[PDB]
Amino acid sequence: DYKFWYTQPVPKINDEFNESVNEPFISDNKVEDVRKDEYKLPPGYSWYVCDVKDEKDRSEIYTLLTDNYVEDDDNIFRFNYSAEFLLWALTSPNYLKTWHIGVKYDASNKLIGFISAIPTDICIHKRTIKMAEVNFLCVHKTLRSKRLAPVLIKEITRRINLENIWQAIYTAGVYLPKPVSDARYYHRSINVKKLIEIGFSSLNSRLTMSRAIKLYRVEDTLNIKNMRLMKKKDVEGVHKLLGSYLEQFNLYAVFTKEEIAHWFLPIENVIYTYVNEENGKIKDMISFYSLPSQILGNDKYSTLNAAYSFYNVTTTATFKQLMQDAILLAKRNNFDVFNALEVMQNKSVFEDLKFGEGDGSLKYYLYNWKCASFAPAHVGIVLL
Ligand SMILES: CCCCCCCCCCCCCC(=O)SCCNC(=O)CCNC(=O)[C@H](O)C(C)(C)COP(=O)(O)OP(=O)(O)OC[C@H]1O[C@@H](n2cnc3c(N)ncnc32)[C@H](O)[C@@H]1OP(=O)(O)O
Ligand SMILES: Cc1nn(C)c(C)c1CCOc1cc(F)ccc1-c1ccc2n[nH]c(CN(C)C)c2c1
Ligand SMILES: [Cl-]
Ligand SMILES: [Mg+2]
Repeated sequence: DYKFWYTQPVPKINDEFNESVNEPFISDNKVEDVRKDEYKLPPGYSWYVCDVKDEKDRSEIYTLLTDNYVEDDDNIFRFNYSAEFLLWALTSPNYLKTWHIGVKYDASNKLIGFISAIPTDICIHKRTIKMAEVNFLCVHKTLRSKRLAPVLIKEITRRINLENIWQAIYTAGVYLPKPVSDARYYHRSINVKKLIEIGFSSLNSRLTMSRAIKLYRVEDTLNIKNMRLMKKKDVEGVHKLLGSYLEQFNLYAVFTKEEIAHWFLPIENVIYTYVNEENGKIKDMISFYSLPSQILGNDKYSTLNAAYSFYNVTTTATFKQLMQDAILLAKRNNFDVFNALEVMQNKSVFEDLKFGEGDGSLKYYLYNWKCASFAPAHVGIVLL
């Protein structure tokens, strides 16, 4: 029924717009009219403004997500974003602390719910709009299906609207009204044996354990020999290479130089960016972020270490050669699996690089924006 979502400025399930339509559902909004009162929570619960730069507040959000965030549909895995990752994801340029919103249970003083947004310029069908990127919506497992999530959504919407921002971008694995695009994810095994042992990958009469290990073996030599960790000096070149590449897509962030520095400069166990510099110019880049999943109820292993493809651009090799190098660099950094969506040019390399199709898809959404939907090869953004 989508009783909440149908009250919002998003498409109805049967809405379909042609390419001539690219505009808000509701225009001419006024900051002066935005509600100044916080949304009401159930008795015994309070809003809390989280300071993600404070280790202890950050640790509280970490605990909440570690125990209560996204699981696969089979409840095999739960994402385990690290505390340092959450710091990086939430403190990008021009972030607002007041868009990092917790809910505590007053009697215990414990965080039981969270939602966040960061500001970003988003180009949708060639029009650039200031938007909020919404992420990390979480309600404690003990409080599910009590209609807390709409309260968190309405509260962050209000706080974003105070900043004269009337559009947002968000992704989720669940189907809601109504995706602008839908991208399946794919997985390239690196540590075959571990993936077999936790039930992620499978063997058969033909594909024995030794044969599976041989199938996924990689040569420890880069196609692009000088591919190296990104440094501060490379910010301008990455901004140029990536900024120009992303313009071909129907949906992408318009990164400033400060944003390139934030989103790409390497942080161990968070974000890995490699570049190929020729003549002091950056001609190729690979990036992937670290997102482990807790393995629920495996005796031997507690964590699946997974690298997630982020942004990859080549001008001196084929895309297949570049992504082969990305897999090698993820292997060199101890990742068990390399995960990618069928966005950008990714799908074209999946068969040849031995990726397997996963069990689901990630849906991309816009809030308060009507436009034509499109195939995921036309998506040029990755949300964390
Ligand atoms: C201009 C600025 C605008 C800013 C805002 C832009 C919009 C941002 C939107 C948020 C983007 C988040 C991006 C991410 O972080 S995606 C990751 C979301 N997090 C998880 O999956 C973590 C594990 N699950 C949970 O913590 C809870 O199940 C959550 C909190 C997800 C729902 O709690 P609960 O299960 O206890 O349910 P309820 O009774 O309170 O609420 C039921 C209502 O909630 C709607 N629902 C359920 N899941 C989602 C979902 N993932 N996006 C949007 N809506 C969702 C659902 O359709 C129903 O509405 P309707 O079907 O009756 O209509
Ligand atoms: C492994 C694994 N562990 N878990 C917990 C899942 C869902 C998987 C399957 C692989 O999932 C993926 C694989 C990819 F290559 C890319 C994305 C996902 C994925 C799926 C569902 C999600 N819901 N919320 C987010 C977070 N963010 C984008 C809003 C999700 C991210
Ligand atoms: Cl209301
Ligand atoms: Mg609830």
